[PDB]
Amino acid sequence: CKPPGSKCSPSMRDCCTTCISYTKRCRKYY
Repeated sequence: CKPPGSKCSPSMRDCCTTCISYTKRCRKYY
């Protein structure tokens, strides 16, 4: 998974947390 702050794909949610569909970045922890 992609670490927080990474760039991601919105419908893949391939981040370790969540993928911000607006910013295309990986969500914070909380």
